[PDB]
Amino acid sequence: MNRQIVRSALFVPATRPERIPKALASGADRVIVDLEDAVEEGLKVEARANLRRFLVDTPEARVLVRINAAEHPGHADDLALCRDHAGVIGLLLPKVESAAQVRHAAVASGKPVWPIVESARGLAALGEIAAAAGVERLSFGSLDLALDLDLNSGSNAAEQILGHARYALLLQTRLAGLAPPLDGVYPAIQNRAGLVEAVRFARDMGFGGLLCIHPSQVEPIHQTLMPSPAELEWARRVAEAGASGAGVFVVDGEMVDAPVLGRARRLLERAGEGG
Amino acid sequence: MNRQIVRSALFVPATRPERIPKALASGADRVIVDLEDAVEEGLKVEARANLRRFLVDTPEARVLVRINAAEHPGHADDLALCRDHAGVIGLLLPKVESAAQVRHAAVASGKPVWPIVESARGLAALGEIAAAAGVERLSFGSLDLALDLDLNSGSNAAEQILGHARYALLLQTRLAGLAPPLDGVYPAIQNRAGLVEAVRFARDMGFGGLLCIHPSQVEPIHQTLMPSPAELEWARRVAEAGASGAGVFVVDGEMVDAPVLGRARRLLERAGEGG
Amino acid sequence: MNRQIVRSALFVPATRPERIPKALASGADRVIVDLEDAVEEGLKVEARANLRRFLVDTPEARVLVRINAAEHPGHADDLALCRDHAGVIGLLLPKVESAAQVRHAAVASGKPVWPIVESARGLAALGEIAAAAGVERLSFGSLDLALDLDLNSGSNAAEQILGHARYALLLQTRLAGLAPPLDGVYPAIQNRAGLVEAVRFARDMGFGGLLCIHPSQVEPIHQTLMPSPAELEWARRVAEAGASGAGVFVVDGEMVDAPVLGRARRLLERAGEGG
Ligand SMILES: CC(=O)SCCNC(=O)CCNC(=O)[C@H](O)C(C)(C)COP(=O)(O)OP(=O)(O)OC[C@H]1O[C@@H](n2cnc3c(N)ncnc32)[C@H](O)[C@@H]1OP(=O)(O)O
Ligand SMILES: CC(=O)SCCNC(=O)CCNC(=O)[C@H](O)C(C)(C)COP(=O)(O)OP(=O)(O)OC[C@H]1O[C@@H](n2cnc3c(N)ncnc32)[C@H](O)[C@@H]1OP(=O)(O)O
Ligand SMILES: CC(=O)SCCNC(=O)CCNC(=O)[C@H](O)C(C)(C)COP(=O)(O)OP(=O)(O)OC[C@H]1O[C@@H](n2cnc3c(N)ncnc32)[C@H](O)[C@@H]1OP(=O)(O)O
Repeated sequence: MNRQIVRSALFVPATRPERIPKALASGADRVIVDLEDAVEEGLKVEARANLRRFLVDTPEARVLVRINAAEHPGHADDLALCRDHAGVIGLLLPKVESAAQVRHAAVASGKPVWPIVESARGLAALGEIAAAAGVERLSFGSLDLALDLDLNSGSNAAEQILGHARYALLLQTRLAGLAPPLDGVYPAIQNRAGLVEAVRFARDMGFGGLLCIHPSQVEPIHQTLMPSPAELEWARRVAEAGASGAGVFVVDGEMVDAPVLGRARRLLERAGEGG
Repeated sequence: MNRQIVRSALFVPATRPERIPKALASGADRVIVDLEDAVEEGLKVEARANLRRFLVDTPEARVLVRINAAEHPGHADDLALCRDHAGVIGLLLPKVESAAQVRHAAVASGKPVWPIVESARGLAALGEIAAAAGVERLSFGSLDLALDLDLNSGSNAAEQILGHARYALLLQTRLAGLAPPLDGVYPAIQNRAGLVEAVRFARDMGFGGLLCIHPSQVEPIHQTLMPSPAELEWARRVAEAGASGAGVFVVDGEMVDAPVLGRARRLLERAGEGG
Repeated sequence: MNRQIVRSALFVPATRPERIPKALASGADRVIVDLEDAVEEGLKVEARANLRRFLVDTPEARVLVRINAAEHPGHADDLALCRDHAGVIGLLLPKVESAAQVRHAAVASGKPVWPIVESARGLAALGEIAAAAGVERLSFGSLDLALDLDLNSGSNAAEQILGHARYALLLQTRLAGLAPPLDGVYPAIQNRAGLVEAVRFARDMGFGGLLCIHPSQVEPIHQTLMPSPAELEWARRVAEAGASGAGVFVVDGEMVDAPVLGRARRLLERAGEGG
C-alpha cells in the first residue's frame, strides 16, 4: 500500500454531510467519514446514503471510511460502498480481533484496511492482525481500550496502560513492515497546549500522526510534527561530522556512532532536502 | 465464581488467631488467613491448628486462606483444611508458575483459587494461569516480584517494572474473563497519604482493590475507591446529554462518543443507582 | 558461564589499538574491543589485524570482542579470531534476531555469547535468544533500538519504549537463568551527573551494570552501583530484627515479611560480608 506518513486523520460522521467538505479543507492528510460509533443505529442507513451522495457529487474527493464491523447487519452494505466508489481509498476496521476479520474486509472492499486496536482481544491477536494481508497501518481506539480495560481516561495510570498497547502497535508496525501508525484521539478539542503535548509524545515514540476529531486540531498537529530548527541544526551538524567518514565521534558532548548518524540522516531527508 | 469487586483483602497470620476476629470486624471485603510467608517454618503446624480451631469455633465466618505452595511439605495439609471447612471460601495460591498448579489446588480444595503472581515464571505463564479452571481473580505479589527480579523496592525504576507486570495481570484478567484483580500490599502501615495514592493509581489502571496488611488501611482504601462527587457529577451530565441518543456531543470541552458514554453509565451504575 | 556481575563493559574500537591498554587500565570489569559499528567498512580487515596483534602481544589480556553479524562478509573471520586467542573470553553478537544466530556464534567461536538486543525483531524473539545454548548474559543496544523504532533518543516517550525493551531483557534473564544483564550506553561523556542517574535507574531495575564508551565513565558507574550507607544500614536493621526468627515485624514503619528479609540479606551479602 501507501507507506507514507499520515500526520492527521480527521473523523467526520456521515450524519454530517455538510461537514465532510469542511473536513477536507482542514488540510488533514486523511479524512475519515464514519458510519459506526458516531452514527446512531437508526441513522446508519441514511448516513450511508449521505456518504454515497457525497462521493458521487465529489469524484475528486478521496476519503477513508470507518465501517461497521462484521457483528453489525449493515457490514456488507458498508463494504459495498467502500468497494464501489474510487474516492474510498481505505477503510478503518473497528473492534478488530483477528487476521481473518482483516482479510474479509480487505477482499470484499478491494481496499486497504487500517485495523483499529480497541480491545484487550485485539492486542492479544495483534501479531496476526498486523501481519494480515491488506493492512496498511495501525491506529488505536484510546477511549475504547479505556472502556474495555476499565481505565479512568486521562489519568497517570491509564496512560501507563495505554503505553503498553502503544508499544505493541509500534512493535508490530516494524515487524510486519507497515506504514507509520497513528496514535488515538485527543478529545479536548480547544486545549491546543494539551494537544501539542500528546502529539509530541506520539512522534517521539515513533508514531507518524494522530487520529483527529476537529479541523482546529489539524494545524497544531502538523506544526508540532515538523522538526524544530534545533533538531534540524543538530542533524546537520551530526551529518557534517560523519562526512569525513569517521566511525565514531562527539557532537554535543555526546558520542555519535553509526546508529546516531543514521538518525540524523533520516531526519534530514524525511523532512527537507536529503543528501 | 464470584465476579464481584473485592476492594480490600486483609492479611492476618495464623500465628495470631486472636487477630482473626479483629481482621473481620475491620470491614475488609475479604480477610486472608496466612499459612505461608508470615508464619515462620517452626510455627506452621501449630498455625494451621490455630486456623482449624478458629473455623470450627466461628461457623458464620468466611475467610480466604493463603496456603504454602506445593514445594512445601505441608501443602497437602493446607489443602485439606481449605477443603474441609465451609468458612474457607477460596485460597490464595502463592508463587504460581503453571496452570497445572492452579488445577491441583482447585480440584483438591474444591474451592476457588486466587493465584498470586509473584515471579518472572508466573508472568511468563500468566495466559495459562489466568485461564485455568477454578480461577476467580488474580492478585499481585509486589514484594516477592521485587525479590525475584532484584528490584530496589520503592524506586522509580522498580515501579516501572512493576507496571509491566501489573499490565499482564490486567490484560489477562480481561482475556480470561476473571473478576477484578487486586494490586499488591502497601507496607507503610501509617502513611495514609501514600496508601491513598497507591489505591487511586491501582483503581485508575483497572484494579478492583488492594491486598492490605493492617485493619487501619481498610477505610482509606474503601474511601479512595468510591467515585468522587465530581466523577459522579460528570457521569450524570454525560449520561444526561446522551439520553436522546445522539452519536457524538461535547461535555467538558471534550468529545463524548459511544465508548465515553459507556464509561459514564458503568460508573453511575457500578457505584450507585443505575439507569 | 560466569554468573557474576559485570559492572562495566568499556567499548574501544579495533582501529585504535593504542587505546585498548588504556581501556584495561580503566578498571572496567570488562573491556569490549569492537569490530562492528565503530569500525568503518574500509578499516575492518586492518582493525581485525590490529586486534590479533594486540592479543598475541598481550597474552595476559582478557577482552570481549564485538563481531560483525552473520550478514557481514567478515563474520567467519571475526569468529575465527575469537576462537583462536585465549584472550577473547566472549563475544558481543549485535543485531541478534534468532536463537540460531546465537548457536552459530557460540558453536563457531566456542566462547560465551552476549547477545545485544538492538531491534524490534530481536525483542520479539527474545525468549528464544536468551534460552539459546551459549548465552552468558544479555545487553541492550539503546541507540540501535531508537533507530529501528524511530525513537527520539533522550525524550520522555522514547525512554518509556526503551523501558519495555529493558523489561523483556530483565524478564528473559530470570526465565533463562542468565548472568545479570547490562543497560545500554550513556553517550554524554562528561555529564557524570546524568551518567550517575542512568546508572542508578538501571540498578534499581535489576541490571548489574552498564555498557560504557569512555574510561572516565568507569568510576562513576562503580561508585553508583555500590549500596549507600543508608541502604546497608537499612538491611542491617531489618536483618537484625529478623534474627530471632519472627515471621512478620515492623522496621521503618514498614511491614517486613519473608520477601523483604531476603532483600535485606541479599544486599548485605552481594555487597559486603554475608551471614
Ligand atoms: C473514537 C473517536 O474519537 S472518532 C469516532 C467519532 N468521531 C467523530 O466523528 C467526532 C468528530 N467531531 C465532531 O463530530 C464534532 O467536532 C463534535 C460533534 C465532537 C463537536 O462539534 P461542535 O461542538 O458542534 O462544533 P463547534 O461548535 O466546535 O464548531 C465546529 C465547526 O467546525 C466544523 N466541524 C466540527 N467538527 C468537524 C469535523 N469532524 N469535520 C469537519 N468539520 C467539522 C463545523 O461544521 C463548524 O463549522 P461552521 O462554524 O462553519 O459550521
Ligand atoms: C502482604 C504480605 O506480606 S502477606 C502478610 C501476611 N501476614 C501479615 O503480615 C498480616 C498483616 N500484618 C500483620 O500481621 C501486622 O499488621 C504486623 C505484624 C505487620 C504489625 O503488627 P503490630 O505492629 O504489632 O500492630 P499494631 O500495634 O499497629 O496493631 C494495632 C491493633 O491492630 C491489630 N492488628 C494488627 N495487625 C492486624 C491484622 N493483620 N489483623 C487484625 N488486627 C490486626 C492489633 O491486634 C491491634 O489491636 P489491639 O490494639 O486491640 O491489640
Ligand atoms: C553501537 C555502538 O557503536 S556503541 C559505541 C561503540 N564504541 C565506541 O563508541 C568506542 C568507544 N569510544 C571512543 O572511541 C571514544 O571514547 C570517543 C571516540 C567517543 C571519544 O574519543 P576522544 O574524543 O578522542 O577522547 P578524549 O578527547 O576524551 O580523550 C580520550 C582519552 O582517553 C582515552 N580513551 C578514549 N576513549 C577510550 C576508550 N574507549 N578506551 C580506552 N581509552 C580511551 C584516549 O586514549 C585518551 O587518553 P590520552 O589522552 O592519554 O590519549
